[PDB]
Amino acid sequence: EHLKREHSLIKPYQGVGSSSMPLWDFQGSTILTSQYVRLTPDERSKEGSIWNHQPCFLKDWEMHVHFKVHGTGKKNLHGDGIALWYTRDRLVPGPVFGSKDNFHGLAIFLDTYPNDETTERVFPYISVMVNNGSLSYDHSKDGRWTELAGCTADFRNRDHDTFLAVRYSRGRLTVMTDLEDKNEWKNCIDITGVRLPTGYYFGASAGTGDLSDNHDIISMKLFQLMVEHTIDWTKIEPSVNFLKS
Ligand SMILES: [Ca+2]
Ligand SMILES: [Cl-]
Ligand SMILES: [Cl-]
Ligand SMILES: [Cl-]
Ligand SMILES: [Cl-]
Ligand SMILES: [Cl-]
Ligand SMILES: [Cl-]
Repeated sequence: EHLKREHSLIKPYQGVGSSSMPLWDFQGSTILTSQYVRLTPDERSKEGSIWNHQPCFLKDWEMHVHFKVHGTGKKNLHGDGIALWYTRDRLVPGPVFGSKDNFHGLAIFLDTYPNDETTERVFPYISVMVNNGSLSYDHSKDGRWTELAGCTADFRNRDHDTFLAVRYSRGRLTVMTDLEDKNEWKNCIDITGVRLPTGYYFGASAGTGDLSDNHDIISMKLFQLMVEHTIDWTKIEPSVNFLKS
């Protein structure tokens, strides 16, 4: 296998009911059960996260997340969503799906609720953001101003398992979904020129406001990609290069 166990969360969770080294720190509203990590309960005004206990120095990787978002809210009344992170800092709660704003690195947002009254998107909506510390995620507008790419995605209250994959290698960032019980990865996002350093932390977070949902992480499995390279990679500033019009 090219599984990197130390950057993964897999049942039975390491160090849970044992003297073993835990591989994750659990923060905020997060609660830990034998069959899932629940970042937030279906309760209002919650912020919870899980952060890999050590930084990841892989240059080429692919993270598979088995998650579940589910709740009893009537009509459209649920929120806020989950964020997956590969960032400089860790463990700090905030308004960005339970984690700090003005972050450094990569976010993948699984946004369940249209905060934006004049949105032109259909929700839930998965998108990516790359940040150098300067940008704020505008939650009130579902991050309209800072979205690199995204896709609509039906992932709440499904009768079968839902998964997400995030692959990063040689500047190419690909997000794929498996939401329709097809045992297939469907493309959501595929962009190039994404610059990220090594030495950042994997984490996941969720938040709730006046609207809520259960936001569960079942597993996160990080794979090392065997990719050739021919620079101090820890000093790369998070950024994106853009093909000219
Ligand atoms: Ca939203
Ligand atoms: Cl684990
Ligand atoms: Cl509540
Ligand atoms: Cl924004
Ligand atoms: Cl929905
Ligand atoms: Cl379904
Ligand atoms: Cl899908």
